[PDB]
Amino acid sequence: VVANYENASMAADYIKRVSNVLPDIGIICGSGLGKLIEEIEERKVIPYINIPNFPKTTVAGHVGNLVLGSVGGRKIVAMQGRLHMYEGYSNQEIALPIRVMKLLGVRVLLITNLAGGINRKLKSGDFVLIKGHINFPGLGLNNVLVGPNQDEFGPRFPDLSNAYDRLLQQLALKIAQENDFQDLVHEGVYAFNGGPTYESPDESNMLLKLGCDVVGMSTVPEVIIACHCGIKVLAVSLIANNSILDAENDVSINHEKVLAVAEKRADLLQMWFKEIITRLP
Amino acid sequence: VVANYENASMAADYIKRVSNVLPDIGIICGSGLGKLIEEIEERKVIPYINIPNFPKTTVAGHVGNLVLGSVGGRKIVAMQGRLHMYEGYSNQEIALPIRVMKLLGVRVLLITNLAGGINRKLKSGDFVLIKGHINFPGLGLNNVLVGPNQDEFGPRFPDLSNAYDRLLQQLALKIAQENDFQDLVHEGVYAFNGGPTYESPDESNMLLKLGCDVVGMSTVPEVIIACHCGIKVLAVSLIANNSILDAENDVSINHEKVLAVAEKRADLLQMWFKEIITRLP
Amino acid sequence: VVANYENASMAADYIKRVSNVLPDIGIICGSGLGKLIEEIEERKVIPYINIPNFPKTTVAGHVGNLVLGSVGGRKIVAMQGRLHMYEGYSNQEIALPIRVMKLLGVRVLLITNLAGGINRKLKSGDFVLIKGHINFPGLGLNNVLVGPNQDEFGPRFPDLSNAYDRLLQQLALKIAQENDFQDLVHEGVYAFNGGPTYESPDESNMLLKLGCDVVGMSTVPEVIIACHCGIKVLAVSLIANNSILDAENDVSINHEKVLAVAEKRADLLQMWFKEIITRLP
Ligand SMILES: N#Cc1c(F)cccc1NCCc1ccccn1
Ligand SMILES: N#Cc1c(F)cccc1NCCc1ccccn1
Ligand SMILES: N#Cc1c(F)cccc1NCCc1ccccn1
Repeated sequence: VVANYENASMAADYIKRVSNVLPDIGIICGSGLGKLIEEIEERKVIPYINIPNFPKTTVAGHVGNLVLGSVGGRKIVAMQGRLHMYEGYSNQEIALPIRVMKLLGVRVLLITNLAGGINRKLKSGDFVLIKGHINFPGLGLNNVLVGPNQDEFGPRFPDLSNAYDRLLQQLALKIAQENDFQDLVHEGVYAFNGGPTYESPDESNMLLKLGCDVVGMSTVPEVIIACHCGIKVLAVSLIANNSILDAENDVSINHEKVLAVAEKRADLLQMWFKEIITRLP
Repeated sequence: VVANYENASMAADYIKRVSNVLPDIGIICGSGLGKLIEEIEERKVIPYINIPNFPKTTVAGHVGNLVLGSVGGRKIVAMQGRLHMYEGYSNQEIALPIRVMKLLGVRVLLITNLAGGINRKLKSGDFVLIKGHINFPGLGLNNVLVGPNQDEFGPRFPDLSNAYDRLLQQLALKIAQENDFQDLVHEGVYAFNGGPTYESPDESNMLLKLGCDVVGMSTVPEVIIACHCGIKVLAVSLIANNSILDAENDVSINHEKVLAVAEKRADLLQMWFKEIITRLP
Repeated sequence: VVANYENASMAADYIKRVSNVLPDIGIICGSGLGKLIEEIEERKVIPYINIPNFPKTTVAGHVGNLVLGSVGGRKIVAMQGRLHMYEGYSNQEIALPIRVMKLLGVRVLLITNLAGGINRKLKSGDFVLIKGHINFPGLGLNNVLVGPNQDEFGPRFPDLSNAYDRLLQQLALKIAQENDFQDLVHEGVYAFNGGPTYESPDESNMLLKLGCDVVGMSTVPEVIIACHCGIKVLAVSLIANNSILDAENDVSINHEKVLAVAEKRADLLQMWFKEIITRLP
């Protein structure tokens, strides 16, 4: 199924009938970082498998729902169970849910992820406001927009200079200052490692030379689809570890250690993003 | 359809019957840079859609013709409507038209493109003679030659050391000196960004570190197919902007600004390439 | 055919019945470096085409056998005719033979390849013990593990920090010292160029900046599948040429020159690896 205007419209039609919610904010949460979705008020849970033209996700399994409702007086739509390109989903399968968000009315997309730290200033448990990216799949002919252009959503050749909204970064930092956790909050450049292997120690060292501050396996495909169709983005990484220090000390990593860091910061991130949603212009 | 010997031959058979032209020069022109094709003498226009085994191009639409005739006393064949890998064409679809050129008799291929400037010496409106390249798709398992080798055209493992002919670069510079526009003409290394998004500001900064002078979304796939089968290449970029200056000043870009630069230099480029064709050994 | 548990088991069943050999060492040899396979004792030769669920290799042609038997008192299984991703094989086709090795009992995989030298200390005819890698296809969304995870073999997110066993590197160097050819043996970082074109002179210069010591078109896909499923690896490159010196002097390369270097070192490499096999703990 192509992520075109007709097919995105059929999915939006079904959602509108079932939920009665008209959202203007969308959220996509990282692994272990989705507790906010369980606190949406007057919520409606829609399994992907029920929605016309949504991508098939039964080979990977696990949760896959769209959740609509209210947070802080604001109408939102959330993806519960994010789609990652290392699972083998096509460009069209990744893009269709973001384009349905656009047709539903979404004007701002908030995204979190887990990432490895490259910059020597970053420690486990820190947050990084993403201000730009290095897209190795895009340079290498695996950009999420390779294929015919869907003209109703955006232009053939997008400019990504302003993909990460500066005012949303400033609001996020302001709220961290108000609650006295600004000492945890950095800004930086995100490198997209297609995955699913963690980057190797020699790859981490290369990324340090090339000006990257953090590395992860998500987020950039969704940012590009959002920017193409005029949706503003805030993206925040939670740092699991410092890859460069771990290479110097020959320390390993595994998904369990990553999820332990997510549990340690889950409740603070939930409170932060509730306030960002409440305060969005 | 595979870009093999049998299928390229069937296309060449059809073309030979309809045109009666035996070309020894091929040309592929960048966007907004194709006016020379409309001045080919005693010309024959063949829609791709009419030619056996040519790739299907109706999803993208717009012009798609092969044009044969004479320039400066020389027999040429032109692609009007270039095929780009960011549109989703396969390796086989890109390679088949170049291999038909080879079977028709082409010994020299001339190519222009629009590109972003990285080297601090480059300004909007400058020309760069391409002397080498950095092929991010090729390093990343999206090289145009991935697949079985077509032995009748070339070897399994090509050497690209001499893909950009030195004597053709010297002729191009000589003719610019004769007409007193050598102040516009540089040489440099071309980075292939698969596209279709312009490279991000942090990607431009990375490319400066890695020794790239210009960046674009075309040309390298065709150069590799030509080099594989023994066709000599001259490739020239027209610089739309300096990506590094625009990042320092937070200036945006869009396809309209690119095409305005092409219109500004179209007539000079047409005159330059007519003389290069006339003067080729 | 997916490289899953059921399909790998059917292939292992067939092999077990025909060979009666239970191997605990696997070997994959580079081009022109396979003479050891012809000296396996009490050997059994099984054409890939006869084995259930093995990948189809008739478009490329040439030899394709699994060979089982004894070396130095140890039970081994060899791939005669390696599968390379530049030929167009899928992730699933590359992974299935390594996963059959795992089900047969393989605990250690030994690999050789031919490679270009980047580090200024490397000369034609030198050996490099691989201690880490830079995987441009993996960064760029062409990692061999993209797709659903096969949980019976390994985890969704592997750590490659220890993919190249340190004790096996130390054994290999010890045996070179015993036979007084340690002056030929270096260690270094391997860059994976997807291929099939040799990397360009400007790509070689980029790789020098990024900390790479050698460059080649194989090995990293097999290493990742082995590490995922708990098989220890030793990988050794034979250096064909120094790419940086050849760029400074405008010297070309071709597959014939590569194979001449392999013939020059074939007999020494055969003797080295026989002793490594004999001495493995
Ligand atoms: N890519 C990525 C990534 C990620 F997506 C989430 C968390 C950490 C990541 N890299 C860590 C690299 C590393 C490898 C081995 C030991 C220590 N560190
Ligand atoms: N890739 C490519 C490219 C091209 F193919 C043609 C013309 C310009 C290109 N990059 C410009 C990068 C850039 C982004 C945002 C603002 C200014 N500059
Ligand atoms: N990639 C790779 C590679 C290889 F797989 C085996 C042997 C040599 C390799 N590069 C040599 C680069 C080069 C290009 C032109 C002239 C001299 N040198």
